[PDB]
Amino acid sequence: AAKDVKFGNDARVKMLRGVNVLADAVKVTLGPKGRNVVLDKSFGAPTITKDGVSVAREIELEDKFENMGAQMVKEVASKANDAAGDGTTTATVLAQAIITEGLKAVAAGMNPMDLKRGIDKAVTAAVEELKALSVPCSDSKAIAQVGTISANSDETVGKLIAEAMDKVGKEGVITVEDGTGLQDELDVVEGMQFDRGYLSPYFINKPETGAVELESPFILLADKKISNIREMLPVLEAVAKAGKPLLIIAEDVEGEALATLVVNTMRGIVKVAAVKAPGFGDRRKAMLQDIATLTGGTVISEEIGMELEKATLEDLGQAKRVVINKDTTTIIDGVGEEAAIQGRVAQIRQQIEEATSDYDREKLQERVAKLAGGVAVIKVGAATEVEMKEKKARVEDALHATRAAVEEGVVAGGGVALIRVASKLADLRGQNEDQNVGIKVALRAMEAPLRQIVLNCGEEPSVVANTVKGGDGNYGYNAATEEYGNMIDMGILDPTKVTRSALQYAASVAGLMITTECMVTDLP
Amino acid sequence: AAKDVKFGNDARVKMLRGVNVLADAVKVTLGPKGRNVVLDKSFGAPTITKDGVSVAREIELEDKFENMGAQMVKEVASKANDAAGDGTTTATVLAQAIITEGLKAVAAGMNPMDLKRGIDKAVTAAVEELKALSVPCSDSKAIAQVGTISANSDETVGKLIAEAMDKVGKEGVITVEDGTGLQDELDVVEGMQFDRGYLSPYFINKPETGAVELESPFILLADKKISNIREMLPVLEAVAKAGKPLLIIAEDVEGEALATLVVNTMRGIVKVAAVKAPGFGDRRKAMLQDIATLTGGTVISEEIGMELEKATLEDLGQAKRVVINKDTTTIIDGVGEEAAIQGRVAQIRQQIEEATSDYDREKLQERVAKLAGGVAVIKVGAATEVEMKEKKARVEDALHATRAAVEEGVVAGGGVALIRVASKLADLRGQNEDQNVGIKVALRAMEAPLRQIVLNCGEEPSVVANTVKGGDGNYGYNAATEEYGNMIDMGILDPTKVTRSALQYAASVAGLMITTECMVTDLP
Amino acid sequence: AAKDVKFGNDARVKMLRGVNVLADAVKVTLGPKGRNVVLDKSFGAPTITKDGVSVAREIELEDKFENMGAQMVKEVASKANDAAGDGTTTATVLAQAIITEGLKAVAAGMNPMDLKRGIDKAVTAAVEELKALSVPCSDSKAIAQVGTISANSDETVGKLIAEAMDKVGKEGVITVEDGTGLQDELDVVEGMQFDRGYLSPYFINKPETGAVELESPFILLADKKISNIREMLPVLEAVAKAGKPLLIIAEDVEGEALATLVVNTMRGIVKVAAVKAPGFGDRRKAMLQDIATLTGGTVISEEIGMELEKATLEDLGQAKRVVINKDTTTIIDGVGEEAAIQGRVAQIRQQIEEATSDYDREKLQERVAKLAGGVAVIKVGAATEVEMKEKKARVEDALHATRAAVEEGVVAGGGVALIRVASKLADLRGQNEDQNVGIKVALRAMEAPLRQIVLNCGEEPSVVANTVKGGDGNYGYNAATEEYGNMIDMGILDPTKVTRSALQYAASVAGLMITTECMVTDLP
Ligand SMILES: Nc1ncnc2c1ncn2[C@@H]1O[C@H](COP(=O)(O)OP(=O)(O)OP(=O)(O)O)[C@@H](O)[C@H]1O
Ligand SMILES: Nc1ncnc2c1ncn2[C@@H]1O[C@H](COP(=O)(O)OP(=O)(O)OP(=O)(O)O)[C@@H](O)[C@H]1O
Ligand SMILES: Nc1ncnc2c1ncn2[C@@H]1O[C@H](COP(=O)(O)OP(=O)(O)OP(=O)(O)O)[C@@H](O)[C@H]1O
Ligand SMILES: [K+]
Ligand SMILES: [K+]
Ligand SMILES: [K+]
Ligand SMILES: [Mg+2]
Ligand SMILES: [Mg+2]
Ligand SMILES: [Mg+2]
Repeated sequence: AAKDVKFGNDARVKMLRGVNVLADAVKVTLGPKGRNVVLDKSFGAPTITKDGVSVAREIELEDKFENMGAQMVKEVASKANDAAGDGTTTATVLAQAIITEGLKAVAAGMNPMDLKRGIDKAVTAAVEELKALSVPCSDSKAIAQVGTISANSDETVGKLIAEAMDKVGKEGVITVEDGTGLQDELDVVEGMQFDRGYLSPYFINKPETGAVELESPFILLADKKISNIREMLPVLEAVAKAGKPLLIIAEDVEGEALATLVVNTMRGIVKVAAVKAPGFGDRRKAMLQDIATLTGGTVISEEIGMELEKATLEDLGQAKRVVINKDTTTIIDGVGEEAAIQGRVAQIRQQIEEATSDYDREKLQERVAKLAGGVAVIKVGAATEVEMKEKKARVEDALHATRAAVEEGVVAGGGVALIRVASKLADLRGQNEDQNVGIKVALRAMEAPLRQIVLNCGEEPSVVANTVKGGDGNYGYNAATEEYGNMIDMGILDPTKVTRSALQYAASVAGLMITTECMVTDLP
Repeated sequence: AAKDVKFGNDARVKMLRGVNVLADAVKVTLGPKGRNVVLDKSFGAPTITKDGVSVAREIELEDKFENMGAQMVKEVASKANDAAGDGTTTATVLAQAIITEGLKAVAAGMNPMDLKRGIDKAVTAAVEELKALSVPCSDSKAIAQVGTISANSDETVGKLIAEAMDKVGKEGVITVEDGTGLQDELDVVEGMQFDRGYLSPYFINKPETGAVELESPFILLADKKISNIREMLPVLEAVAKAGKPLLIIAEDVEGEALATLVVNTMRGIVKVAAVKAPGFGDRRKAMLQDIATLTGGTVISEEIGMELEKATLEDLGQAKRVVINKDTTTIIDGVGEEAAIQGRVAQIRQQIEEATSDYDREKLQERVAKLAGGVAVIKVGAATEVEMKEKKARVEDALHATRAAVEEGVVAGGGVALIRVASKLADLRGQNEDQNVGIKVALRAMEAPLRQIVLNCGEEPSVVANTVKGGDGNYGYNAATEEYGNMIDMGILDPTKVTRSALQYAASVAGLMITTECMVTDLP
Repeated sequence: AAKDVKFGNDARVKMLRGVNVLADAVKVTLGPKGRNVVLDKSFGAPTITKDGVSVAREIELEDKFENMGAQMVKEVASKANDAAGDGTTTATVLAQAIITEGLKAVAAGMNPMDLKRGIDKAVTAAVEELKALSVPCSDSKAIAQVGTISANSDETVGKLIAEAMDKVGKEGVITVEDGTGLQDELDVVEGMQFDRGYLSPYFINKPETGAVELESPFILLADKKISNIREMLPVLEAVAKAGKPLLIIAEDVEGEALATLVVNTMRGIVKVAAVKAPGFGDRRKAMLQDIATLTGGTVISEEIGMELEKATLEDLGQAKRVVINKDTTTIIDGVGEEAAIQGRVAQIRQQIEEATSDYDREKLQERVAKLAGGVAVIKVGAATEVEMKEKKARVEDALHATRAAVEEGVVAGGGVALIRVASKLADLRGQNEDQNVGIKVALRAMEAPLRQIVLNCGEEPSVVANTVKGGDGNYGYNAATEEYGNMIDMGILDPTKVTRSALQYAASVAGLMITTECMVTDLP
């Protein structure tokens, strides 16, 4: 279609105005005294959120050039959310400050490319300084503090996330889901448990609980669908001779084979239960091999070479306990070699490193959590769905922040880390004066998060920023209590990964944005 | 016509928005780093001004409630200009700050009447504290500093005004008018000189200069129009017998009498000049009596009792020198009793105290300046008419500020005096908590002038305000040099009358404005 | 009415856009290769002009803020036209360059007041440097060159103006009026000649020419209206006894006195002519006294003291020749004392110095030209009225430029003088860096006239400006021939007053304009 074209100051002013609209919508949420934003939904009730990425995503402007600026700056929050799952508001505030100061420098006649180069150099040095300033976050107290800060000073969320991390260890997988009550609950499942119930309700050994309970049972892992009993007959004879129970994880058991297994279960000759193999094609075999390694057994398939008829007792896996319910099956203390389990876990880790998808890598992380460590589910407790959504967003932010803190350490919160980093970079210089001004605007923008936090408290950002800059180390401003002190001591910890990602993404987008001389958009 | 009626928060928000429009237009001019405002004129070129009263006068808003707020707050600048001729921008900034904080308090549910009472109490205490803090401004250096500060750091204007004040003394009258050259000129006329030229060009004793020059002449003061020579004949005979020149200040000389005076002037029998009596009905007699007192003579009139025929040499006044030009007549060193001159000056001062009009009181002040002291005219030098208007406005501001400083003393400039006064009133309390909040909002608004001055410099108002508050006495912030120091030492002096008037008028208007619950205006 | 208020960058951009509209309309006329502008007239034919003041006056913009900028910058051209009668386009180009560079500096964050101070300091130093660089323009060749350059390389206009200046001398008065033919004519009248014809056609001594010619006649100067012959009778008897002719310059001769003068003229007893006294009340007496001084006579009036009855031959004036036509009367070689004539001329010069009106001062300048020197009229020759208007404007520009060159000297034309002055001011510095930038923008704007002259030629302004700057002295660029050389040698002379006035007025308006932060205008 026909295009509206704007140049120089007018285009830059409109882009800055759109950026300011989005950033003003987002910055009101920053900090302990940050407020909430209501986002209208065409289908459903409005959403109340403190997450700056949601606010940024909902922002779209009528003016095409202002909307261009808003959409360009929305990428900062989107990338911060995709990478660190937190710091999106800080990223947006940083991007807005960089854009404002860089456009001021451009209006002063300096070369925008050199300003962008100076910003990039300052941010690279800043990332190095943040890495130097980061301290490890390994104790449960620090993890709880990080979760509490990320959950908007919600101590319960931080304590729950720290407890979940302790229960599931380093290799465990933690997810957040909706709850039914008003209180947040933590459900931790250890060892292996897959969402595959019994193939027949008649298998239930314990009627009062409706769950098959097998003590020290054999494990028959079949990678092929089973419909007849001829293939499985010798295994059943061997199991009955042994006298121990049997659990058959198969692709599908149905028809005559299921029926005769049921009759044999009541007749007491063999206490046998059958469950479906978890997963689907090209992934079900992986879980079957994982269960075989955990239980010290072997998978029966056409591709591997042997058939179910020739399966023996040594072929079958071994486990201390097995519990089957209507939906899930749990194998407790599988009798398998620890070295093989560790090797398979390392192989899955290597595939995760080779993985290029978030969903896939999460699936193999869950597989690792089943093989070693545990799986935790945090059920968010709330009275209404709007409160559920807000609290779940905060809990997800806290979970992401705790993971980032465990991975890359922690720094002083409340924008103090960026203050200290910018103070450490006062002597940084570029190739020319324009690059020096770019470095200076990056350093000044590094103070924007603390200033916005203070402004959201109703205090004077300049006075508090000067007081924090006059301090050293982890000295800073507790905005919740409006008091100065050591941010590590008061538990205001920011994940180093979150701060670094916010700075990097804001810098990239804003440095590209300050170099713009012409905008081309659709005519109104 | 039909009326739009608004209540409570909506009306107050619209009023505050209009106030903010006017105050934002006006505050950009505040301080040494204040900028200029262009005001469009329907007939003529646009006017560039730094005077906040002009900007406030030009402001009128489309929205009727916003316009109501703007018009109400315009009264602050108008009253400051009418009273002190300076501080209108400071008055407007103070009024805006009081309105903003008082509306914040009203939105918090406190009684607006009690807030207004607290504001009034705080401002009364503030005026008392300003009176206590004021130091006399009598030396020429302090007067020049006040004029320089009021003229936007124009040292030449301050020095010129100090020189004019020194030349014309305490009782002299100084006016400002347009000039012809590019430089500001000072024209000081001492003793008595009235804008009445000779009644005939033939009276000129000195053709090379075109001015009658009479050395030790007699003075004939006639309060009646003269057309014949019979009434004036014996006076002419006595003057010719004496041999000294004669100057006739009359209501009007014309016809035969003027002709025979002309012939006698060339014939050398009597060197006589005739001029019109300055002023008009009920005021010309006053100037005639003033000249009679100065020259030790008597006025001839029908009402007093004697006629011109019976006038003698003792009736005539005496002066050392008389110079008549085409437009003005000057009497130098009139031979009159000093005690009578002082008594007449005191009588005119008493009438000035009894006077209730600015134009009238200025007229008798000019009469006093003719009788004693001098009259100074400052011709503003500029290249163009727009520059002439701007510089003349600045020079008028400096003249008003110097007069106010002479009258009521000086305090630290740059909003420092209000800072110190507000600090001295921290313990002030009202009858109830709402009055205490009113006192607090008045004290906080007292910091608005310094904060706006700093903001106009591009610096951080909060940091500089805190630094100034941490100081004591005349410690403050030179915004021109952006350095801290003693404002009296650096010559940043504010007239105490100007600061007090700004505070009082802002307080009155803003305290009345924060009490408004309903607005009634015309429908759009 | 309701007001539209704009702030900062938006207001400044609109003001600059309006300034650019006016300056783009005006700059196309600059220089020898400047084109013409057509200005529409509501009543009458369109006007084709090269004068930048006319173009600036006709400019008015729909957008109120753009119109504000245009009206403000129009003052530069108006003031240059009022002061020097030339250089209005140069003044406008200078003002536009200063505004553009100063707004660039303001957008860079420097203090506009300090930029204005730096501009003013640079322009004061520039005026001093122009005074130093100026050389006197006294020879007829230089005057003709100045007139030719000012008349857009019209050699005939320059030669005619030089001839008029030579004929009327220093004290003569030159005016420009419409002609009847296609060629420019010069009519020079020496001695005294006033536009007052004979009071009766019967006075004509020479019927073939219709003009009274009196050889060595007496001069009777009467300041009163004459209607009877009794008052004038003894003068007539004395004149008839002497036998020489008589010319009566009177307020009015009519009725019986005129009739008997007519009869006596034909009867040959006395060859007498009567003319009306030139001028009106309070000015006719001045011309009568001038004629009396020139002819060595005395004016008869009631105020002076003597009557027409007592007038004698010695009272009457004397002249060598008198020529009366239907409209004008000329007195050739009046027999009067040279010292008295010089004294009266000096007195009129003193009144001119005391005069404060252009029309009045021109009237007394014409009186001086009648008393001493001569009066020249340049009748502009053109085929049509549009060509007449254009050529008359050019001739008026040339006359003003020649007067300015005679008064204050000449400098190198084509913007070279401003180039050299700016080069001489490279070391000039202000109090702070912002004042230094103001000085720099003034110096850069000093190159705008030459650059615009070159651009109007279709050449590269930057290359030619660099070449001229690389030269020294009067080296520069002849744009008419597009060749480099000595501008004085090629006759491209600019009056120093014109260049200085253009720079000063442009500087004042533009320095005030760059300090503007807010504009208030009427809503659309
Ligand atoms: N009590 C506190 N005192 C000072 N700063 C605090 C306090 N609590 C949290 N902060 C700071 O507030 C910031 C976190 O604010 P917030 O969670 O609103 O935004 P975010 O992390 O940038 O983004 P998101 O909207 O994605 O959660 C961090 O810089 C953190 O250090
Ligand atoms: N160099 C300076 N440093 C600090 N403050 C200064 C300086 N020069 C002037 N001021 C302050 O600026 C104020 C005067 O500013 P300005 O003249 O713009 O406004 P005003 O007096 O309120 O009103 P008006 O518009 O009627 O002149 C005073 O408070 C004065 O003390
Ligand atoms: N042949 C030439 N070569 C170079 N410069 C020239 C030449 N002739 C004239 N100029 C220059 O052109 C300028 C005069 O141009 P112009 O008459 O169009 O404008 P102006 O004097 O600024 O204003 P106005 O419109 O009032 O006449 C002067 O600077 C003069 O020196
Ligand atoms: K947030
Ligand atoms: K002001
Ligand atoms: K021109
Ligand atoms: Mg967060
Ligand atoms: Mg002032
Ligand atoms: Mg010209």
